Amino acid sequence: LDALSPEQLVLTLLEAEPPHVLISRPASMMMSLTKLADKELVHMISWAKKIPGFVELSLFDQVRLLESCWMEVLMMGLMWRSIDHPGKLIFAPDLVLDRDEGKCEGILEIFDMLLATTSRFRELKLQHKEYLCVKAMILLNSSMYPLVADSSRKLAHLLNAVTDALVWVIAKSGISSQQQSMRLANLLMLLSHVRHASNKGMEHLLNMVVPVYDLLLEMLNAHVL
Amino acid sequence: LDALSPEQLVLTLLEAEPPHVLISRPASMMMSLTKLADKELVHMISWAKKIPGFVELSLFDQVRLLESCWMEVLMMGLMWRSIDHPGKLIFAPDLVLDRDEGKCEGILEIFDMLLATTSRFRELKLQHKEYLCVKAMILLNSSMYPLVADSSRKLAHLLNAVTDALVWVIAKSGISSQQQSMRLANLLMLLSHVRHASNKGMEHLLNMVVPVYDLLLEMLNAHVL
Ligand SMILES: CCCC[C@@]12CCC(=O)C(Br)=C1c1ccc(O)cc1C2
Ligand SMILES: CCCC[C@@]12CCC(=O)C(Br)=C1c1ccc(O)cc1C2
Repeated sequence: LDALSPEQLVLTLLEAEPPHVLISRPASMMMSLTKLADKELVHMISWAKKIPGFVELSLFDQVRLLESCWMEVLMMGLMWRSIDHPGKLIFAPDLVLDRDEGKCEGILEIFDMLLATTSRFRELKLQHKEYLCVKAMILLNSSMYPLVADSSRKLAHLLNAVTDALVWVIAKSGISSQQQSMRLANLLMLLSHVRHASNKGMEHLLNMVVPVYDLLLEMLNAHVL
Repeated sequence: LDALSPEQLVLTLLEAEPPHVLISRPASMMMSLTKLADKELVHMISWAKKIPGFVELSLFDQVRLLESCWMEVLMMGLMWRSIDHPGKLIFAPDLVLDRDEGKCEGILEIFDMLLATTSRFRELKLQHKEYLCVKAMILLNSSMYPLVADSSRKLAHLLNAVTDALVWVIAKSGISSQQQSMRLANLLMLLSHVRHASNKGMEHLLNMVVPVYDLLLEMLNAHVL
C-alpha cells in the first residue's frame, strides 16, 4: 500500500541503488567486462529484493524476471552513469572506455547503440526520479510469460504502481497535459531501444571470458534454496 | 498539418493497409515463410509511402527506418491477424499454423513469443484504430541513429503526431485520466516485446530459404533510384 505510493516508492528505490563496483584487476576487455557483470549481478539481486512486493511474488516469477532482464538493467545503469560523458562509457570507477577502444571487436556495434540511446536520455533531460522508475519497469516488464493466480494479480499491481509513480513524477514538472503524455510516450518508447542493445549484448556473449550467465543461474538457485 | 490530425491521420492509415498476401505454393515451412516475407516486403514499402510526411524525410532516413523495422512490422501484422485465434498463427490465407507444427525447430521458441504477446493484446482489447497507430509508431521508432538537420526535425514531428493520435483514440473510450495513462503505458511497454521477437526472428534467419534480407536491400536501392 503505502510503500507503493509515489513519493515513498521513489525514496525506497533511492536507498536500494547498488554500490560502485570496482572491477579490481591485478579478451582482456571481455575479461574485465565479464568479471564486472558477475560482481554487478550479486548486487542486482539484492536491489530487486528491496522493491516493495517483489519477494512476495512467486519464486517461479522472481527467477523468470531476473533471468530475462539482467543485461538491460546493467545497461540502463551504464547509460545513467555515462549520461554526462559524451564519447565515453563509464562501466565502473577504474573502467572507462573511449569509442576508439571499442575497435579491438563486434563490440563496436554495441558500443554505438549505447552511446546513441544515452545521448537520447541526455536530450530528454532524464531526472533521477525518472531513472529510478524506468529501471524498475524494465525489471517488472522483462517477461510476458510470468504475467500470462495470485502472483500474476500481484505482478500487475506492482507494475501499475511503478507506472503511477513515473506519471506522478512527470506531472510535477509543471508541464502541460499534452507535454506529460508526450514525455511518458517518449520515455517508454526508449525501452524498445534498451531491449535491442540487450539482445545484441546477449548475442555477442554466447558467441564466445567469465561464465556470467552460468553463475547467475547458479545465484538464482541459491536465491531459491 | 491536416493530414497529421487525429481523425484524419487514422483514416489515412486505414486505407494504406496492405492486402492479403497469398503465398502461392505449387525447410518447407522456412521455404513458405521466406517467400511470404519477400512478397509482404513489397507491400510494406508502399504502405510506408502512404504515411503522411514519410516520403518528405531524407532518403537516408527512409532507408534506415525500413531496414531496421521490417520484421517487427510483419510480426505486428501477424499478431493482429491471429488475435482471435488462440493456439494458431495466421500467416496468410493458405498458411495457418498450430503450435505443434512448430515442433519440426528453434522456431518453437519464437512461436511461443508470438502467441504470448498476441494473447496480451487480446486481453487489452486492442482496437483497430489502436492497432493502426502502434504499427506506425513501430516504423518511426525503429532506429535512433536517424533522429540523433531538417529530416530530424521532421521525423520527430511525425512521430509526435502519431503519439497524439493514439492518445486521442484512447481518450475517446470515455475512461478516467488515470486509465488513459495506464493504457498508454501498457500499450507502449508491449513494443519492447515486439522488438524482442523481431531480434530472435532476425537471429534465426541469419543462422540459415529465400534471400529475404538481400532482395529487400535490393528493393531499398530501386526505392532510391
Ligand atoms: C559495448 C560493450 C558492452 C559490454 C556488455 C555487453 C557485452 C558483454 O559481453 C558484457 Br559482459 C557487457 C557488460 C558487462 C557489464 C555491464 O554493466 C554492461 C555490459 C554490456
Ligand atoms: C515462429 C515462426 C515465425 C517466422 C518469422 C520469423 C522467422 C523467419 O525466418 C520468418 Br522469414 C518469419 C516470418 C515471415 C513472414 C511474417 O509475416 C512473419 C514471420 C516471422
